[PDB]
Amino acid sequence: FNEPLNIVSHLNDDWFLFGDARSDCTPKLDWLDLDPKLCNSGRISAKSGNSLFRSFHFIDFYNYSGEGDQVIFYEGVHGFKCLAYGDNKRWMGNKARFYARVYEKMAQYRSLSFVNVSYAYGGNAKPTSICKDKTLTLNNPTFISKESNYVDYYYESEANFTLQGCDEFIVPLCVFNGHSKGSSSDPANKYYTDSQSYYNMDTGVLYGFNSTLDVGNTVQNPGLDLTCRYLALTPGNYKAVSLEYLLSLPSKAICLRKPKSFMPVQVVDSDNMTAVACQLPYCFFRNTSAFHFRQLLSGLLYNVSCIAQQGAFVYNNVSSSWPAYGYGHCPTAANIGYMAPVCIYDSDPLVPR
Amino acid sequence: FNEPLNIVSHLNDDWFLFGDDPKLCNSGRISAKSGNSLFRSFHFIDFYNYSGEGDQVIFYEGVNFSPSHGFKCLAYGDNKRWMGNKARFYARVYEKMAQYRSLSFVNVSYAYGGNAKPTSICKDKTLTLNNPTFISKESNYVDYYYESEANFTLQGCDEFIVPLCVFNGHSKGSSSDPANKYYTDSQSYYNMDTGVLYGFNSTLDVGNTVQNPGLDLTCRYLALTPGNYKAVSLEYLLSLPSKAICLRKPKSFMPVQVVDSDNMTAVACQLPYCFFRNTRQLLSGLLYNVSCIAQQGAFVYNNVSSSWPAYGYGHCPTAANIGYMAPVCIYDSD
Ligand SMILES: *[C@@H]1O[C@H](CO)[C@@H](O[C@@H]2O[C@H](CO)[C@@H](O[C@@H]3O[C@H](CO[C@H]4O[C@H](CO[C@H]5O[C@H](CO)[C@@H](O)[C@H](O)[C@@H]5O)[C@@H](O)[C@H](O[C@H]5O[C@H](CO)[C@@H](O)[C@H](O)[C@@H]5O)[C@@H]4O)[C@@H](O)[C@H](O[C@H]4O[C@H](CO)[C@@H](O)[C@H](O)[C@@H]4O)[C@@H]3O)[C@H](O)[C@H]2NC(C)=O)[C@H](O)[C@H]1NC(C)=O
Ligand SMILES: *[C@@H]1O[C@H](CO)[C@@H](O[C@@H]2O[C@H](CO)[C@@H](O[C@@H]3O[C@H](CO)[C@@H](O)[C@H](O)[C@@H]3O)[C@H](O)[C@H]2NC(C)=O)[C@H](O)[C@H]1NC(C)=O
Ligand SMILES: *[C@@H]1O[C@H](CO)[C@@H](O[C@@H]2O[C@H](CO)[C@@H](O[C@@H]3O[C@H](CO)[C@@H](O)[C@H](O)[C@@H]3O)[C@H](O)[C@H]2NC(C)=O)[C@H](O)[C@H]1NC(C)=O
Ligand SMILES: *[C@@H]1O[C@H](CO)[C@@H](O[C@@H]2O[C@H](CO)[C@@H](O[C@@H]3O[C@H](CO)[C@@H](O)[C@H](O)[C@@H]3O)[C@H](O)[C@H]2NC(C)=O)[C@H](O)[C@H]1NC(C)=O
Ligand SMILES: *[C@@H]1O[C@H](CO)[C@@H](OC2O[C@H](CO)[C@@H](O)[C@H](O)[C@H]2NC(C)=O)[C@H](O)[C@H]1NC(C)=O
Ligand SMILES: *[C@@H]1O[C@H](CO)[C@@H](O[C@@H]2O[C@H](CO)[C@@H](O)[C@H](O)[C@H]2NC(C)=O)[C@H](O)[C@H]1NC(C)=O
Ligand SMILES: *[C@@H]1O[C@H](CO)[C@@H](O[C@@H]2O[C@H](CO)[C@@H](O)[C@H](O)[C@H]2NC(C)=O)[C@H](O)[C@H]1NC(C)=O
Ligand SMILES: *[C@@H]1O[C@H](CO)[C@@H](O[C@@H]2O[C@H](CO)[C@@H](O)[C@H](O)[C@H]2NC(C)=O)[C@H](O)[C@H]1NC(C)=O
Ligand SMILES: *[C@@H]1O[C@H](CO)[C@@H](O)[C@H](O)[C@H]1NC(C)=O
Ligand SMILES: *[C@@H]1O[C@H](CO)[C@@H](O)[C@H](O)[C@H]1NC(C)=O
Ligand SMILES: *[C@@H]1O[C@H](CO)[C@@H](O)[C@H](O)[C@H]1NC(C)=O
Ligand SMILES: *[C@@H]1O[C@H](CO)[C@@H](O)[C@H](O)[C@H]1NC(C)=O
Ligand SMILES: [K+]
Ligand SMILES: [K+]
Repeated sequence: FNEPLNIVSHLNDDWFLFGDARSDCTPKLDWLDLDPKLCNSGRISAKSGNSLFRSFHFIDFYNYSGEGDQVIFYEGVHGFKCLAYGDNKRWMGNKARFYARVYEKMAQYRSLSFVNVSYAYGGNAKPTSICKDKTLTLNNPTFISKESNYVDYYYESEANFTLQGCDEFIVPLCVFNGHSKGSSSDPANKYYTDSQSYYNMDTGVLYGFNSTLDVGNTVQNPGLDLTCRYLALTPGNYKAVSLEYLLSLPSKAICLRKPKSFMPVQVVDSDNMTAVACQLPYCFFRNTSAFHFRQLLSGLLYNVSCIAQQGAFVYNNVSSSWPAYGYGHCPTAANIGYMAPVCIYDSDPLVPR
Repeated sequence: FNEPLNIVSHLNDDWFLFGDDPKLCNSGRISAKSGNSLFRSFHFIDFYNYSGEGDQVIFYEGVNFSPSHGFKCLAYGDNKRWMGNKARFYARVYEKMAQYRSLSFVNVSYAYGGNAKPTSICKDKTLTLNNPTFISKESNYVDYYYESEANFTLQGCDEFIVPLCVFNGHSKGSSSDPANKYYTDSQSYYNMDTGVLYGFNSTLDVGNTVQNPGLDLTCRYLALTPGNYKAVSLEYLLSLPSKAICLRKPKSFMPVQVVDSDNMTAVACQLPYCFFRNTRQLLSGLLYNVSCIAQQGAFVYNNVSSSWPAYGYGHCPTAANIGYMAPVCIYDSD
C-alpha cells in the first residue's frame, strides 16, 4: 500500500513548472477537447523549441519567469559549437554546469526570471558575434571587438556592469579554451590564451578563468570552443577584466528572488546532462514513462502527501517503504501495534494485561 | 507521545563528535581538546590534531575562540574581522561535513624561488597565527609594489578547505615610510590544472594607528579539489596555506548537528546542512539511538507523533490519525 510513485508532483498549489514543450490550450462533445486543464496555467512557463539554457545563451530568447515553492523542470526536445572545428562536448559540459546551478539555487528561491545586463566600456569597439553556427548565434556573454589601434590581441581591457534588484544572479564567466586565433593572416605559431575575470568593486572578490588547452580551429587540430563557468553573484558593481584576447561579460543573467525554506526541485525528461545536474540534496530526478508534456500536465492536477528520494507518496499515514529525504507529510513504514492498555474496557478477574 | 527532543544524538553507531558523560570517552567517537577548537587549530600555533570519521557528525566547540579573549593581528586591529572569519570558516566546515564522512588536518608545503622566508606578522600577546603563512619581501626590493608567487600542491584528500586572506585597509610596510605611503593587499590562488583563479583585493582604508584603527586580516575559506596550485600576490606580503581541512569519503547528504559570548556558529549553522540545538541533558542524547533526526529535534520512536518531522533523517514517524489494529480497541483504534 502507498508505494512511492515515479513522477514529479506537488504538496499543495504553490508550485511552478518550467518546460520546453507547447504550453497553450491548442465542442458539444467535450471529450474531443484534448487540452489538459492546466494548459494556459499561470503556474507554467514553457515555449516549444526553447529552454532556459538556450534563452540564457542565444539570440532566440524566450522570457521565462515564474514563482513557486515546489519548482519543477520538464527537460526535452549534431549539436551546437562556436566554430566550424569546435567541440560540442564543451557545450554538453556548459549545459550540465548551467542546470546544476539553476537546479541548486531554485531549491532556495521562489522566483526565477531573466534580466538584461548593460555595460559601460570606455573604448570605441563594439560587440561581435564571434560564437555561432548555422542555426544559433550566441549573445551571452557579449564579446567586444579589438580596438582599431591595437595590432594584436595581447592587451588588457575592462568594462563595468552592475547587478541590481535581485538577491542573487547567475551569470556566465567563459573563455575560449585552446589556442585562440586573432586572424587567418597570422602565422601558425601565433596564438592567444583567453583570460577573463569578474571583480566585485565593493567586496574586492575576483572570479577568474584562464584557458589551459592546446586545441585549435582546424581539421589538423580541432576542438577550440567556449568553456563556461556559471557564477551565483550577489548584487553590486562589477568590473570585467580581460588580461588577454577579447573582453567578455554578461549580457543576460538569471535573477533569483524571494528566499524559501529549502525545497528540492523536481526534474523529468522526455544527452543526459540534466540527469548529471540533478543531484541530492537539491534535486529529485524522475525517469517517468507511459513521455509527452501533455501527459505531464494531467499528472500535475492532484496533490500528493510527500515528495521523497524514491518518489511521491500519495498518502501520509503508512507505507511499505521508509521515505528518505521526505518533504511534506510523510508516512511511516513501522507496522502498527495490535493492542495497548487503552484497548480493553473491563478488568478480567482471572486474566492479566 | 514521541515529541521531538531538543538534543543531539545518532541513528546508529556511525557517528562522531568534535569538541573541547564518562561512558562516551571510551567510545572512540570523540575528538576533543580543552582550550582548543577546529578554527583555532586551523589558524594558530596552539594546534591540536583533530581527526574523526562518521555518517552523523556532531560539533560541540567554538567558545575557545571568543571575543572576550579577543584576537587581533595588530595592536590597533579588530576582533570583529576575526568573528566574521570564524563564521565563514564554520559555515564551510559544516556544509562540507554533511557531504563527507572524514575530517582531519594536513600540512601544506610550497616551493618558492627567492631566499626570503616566513614572518609571523599576525600575532597578539598570547596567540601567533601560522595559517596562512606570510613570506617576507626579498632584500633587493625597496618598496612593496611587487608581484610575488609560490607553487603549492594539495594531495591526499577529496577536498581541502584553505584560507584566502588579505589585510583589509591601508597596509603599512615600515614606520620609516611617510604617513601618506601605504599598500593595498592583493592575493590569489590559481589551479594550474583547471585554469580557475580565486582572487581577493583589500578595499578598506583603515590602518594601524590610534587615529585610524581597524586594519586586520580578512579571510575567505575555499573548498578546493586536489591539484597543483599557484599563490599569486600582486602587492604586499605573499600568503598561502600552511594547513588545510582534509575532507575524505563522500557520503549521502546527512546534516551535521551543532550545540553550544558570540553566535557565529548559529549564523554558520543553517538548513539544510546543519541542525542547531539551543539550551547536560542535550549531550546525553549520545548514549542512545533515536529513530529520526529532524529540524525540530530528535524523534525517539519511528511510528507516530503529534508533530510532522521536517527535514527528517532516519525512520521518521507520521503524524496522521492512527490507532491500534485490535477489534477490542475503541479509543485510538484506527
Ligand atoms: C508506537 O511505538 C511505541 C513504542 O514501541 C508503542 O508504545 C508501546 O506500546 C506497547 C504496547 O502497547 C507498550 O507495552 C505494553 O505495556 C503495558 C504496560 O503499560 C504501562 O507501562 C508501560 C511501561 O512503562 C515503563 O517504561 C516506559 C518506557 O519503556 C516508561 O515511559 C515508563 O515510565 C515506565 O518506566 C508504559 O509505557 C505505558 O504507558 C503507555 O500506555 C499508557 C496507558 O494507555 C498511556 O497512558 C501512556 O501515555 C503510554 O502510552 C503504561 O503506563 C503492558 O501491560 C503490555 O503488556 C501486555 O502486552 C504485551 C504485548 O503487547 C505482552 O507481552 C504482555 O504479556 C501483556 O499482555 C505491554 O508491555 C509499551 O510500554 C509502549 N512503549 C511506550 C514507550 O509507550 C506504541 O504503542 C506504538 N504506537 C502505534 C500506533 O503503533
Ligand atoms: C592568465 O592569463 C593571462 C593572459 O595570458 C596571464 O597574463 C599574462 O601572463 C603572460 C605570461 O606570464 C605575460 O606575458 C609577458 O608579457 C611581458 C610584457 O609585459 C613580458 O615581459 C614577458 O616576457 C611575457 O611575454 C603577460 O604580461 C600577462 N598579461 C597581462 C595583461 O598581465 C596571467 O598571468 C594568467 N594567470 C595566471 C595565474 O597564470
Ligand atoms: C491510511 O490511509 C488510507 C486512506 O485514508 C487508508 O486506506 C483506506 O482505509 C479505509 C478504511 O479501512 C478504506 O475504506 C474501507 O474499505 C473496506 C475494504 O475495501 C470496506 O469494506 C469499507 O466499507 C471501507 O470502504 C479505504 O478503502 C482505504 N483507502 C484506500 C485508498 O485504500 C488506510 O487504511 C490507512 N491505514 C492506516 C493503518 O491507517
Ligand atoms: C587588485 O590589486 C592589485 C594590486 O594592487 C591591482 O594590481 C595593481 O593595480 C595598480 C592600479 O592600477 C597598478 O598600478 C600601476 O602601476 C604601473 C607601474 O607599476 C603604472 O605604470 C600605472 O600607471 C599604475 O600606477 C599595478 O601595476 C598593479 N599591480 C600589478 C602587480 O599588476 C589589481 O589591478 C587589482 N585588481 C582589480 C581587478 O582591480
Ligand atoms: C567604471 O567604474 C570606474 C569607477 O571605479 C570608473 O573609473 C573612474 O571614473 C569615475 C567617474 O567619476 C571616478 O569617480 C573614479 O575616481 C574612477 N575610478 C576609480 C577606481 O576611482 C570608470 O570610468 C568606469 N568605466 C566606464 C567606462 O564608465
Ligand atoms: C491541494 O492542496 C491545496 C492546499 O491544501 C488545496 O487548496 C484547498 O482547496 C480546498 C477547496 O478546493 C479547500 O478546502 C482548502 O481550504 C484549500 N487550501 C487553502 C490553503 O486555501 C487544493 O484544493 C488541493 N488540490 C487538489 C486538486 O485537491
Ligand atoms: C545503536 O544501534 C547500533 C546499530 O544498530 C547498535 O549496534 C549494534 O549493537 C549490538 C549489541 O551490541 C550488536 O550486536 C550489533 O552488531 C551492533 N551493530 C553495529 C552495526 O554496530 C548499538 O548497540 C545501538 N546502541 C544502543 C545504545 O542501543
Ligand atoms: C594527526 O592526524 C593525522 C590524520 O589522522 C595523521 O595522519 C594520518 O596517519 C595515518 C596513519 O596513522 C595515515 O595512513 C594517513 O595517511 C594520515 N593522514 C593524512 C591525511 O596524511 C597523523 O599521523 C597524526 N599526527 C600525529 C603526530 O599523531
Ligand atoms: C519579461 O519578464 C520580465 C520578468 O518577469 C518582466 O518584468 C517583463 O514584463 C517581460 N518583458 C516583456 C518584453 O514582456
Ligand atoms: C530584455 O530584452 C528583451 C529583448 O530585448 C526583452 O524582450 C525582455 O523583456 C528584456 N528584459 C527586461 C527585464 O526588460
Ligand atoms: C602536521 O604537523 C603537525 C605539527 O608538526 C603534526 O603534529 C601533524 O602530525 C602533521 N600532520 C600530518 C598529517 O603529517
Ligand atoms: C612552479 O611551477 C611552474 C610550472 O610547473 C614551474 O615553471 C616553476 O619552476 C615552479 N616554481 C618554483 C618556485 O618551483
Ligand atoms: K578575455
Ligand atoms: K598579498
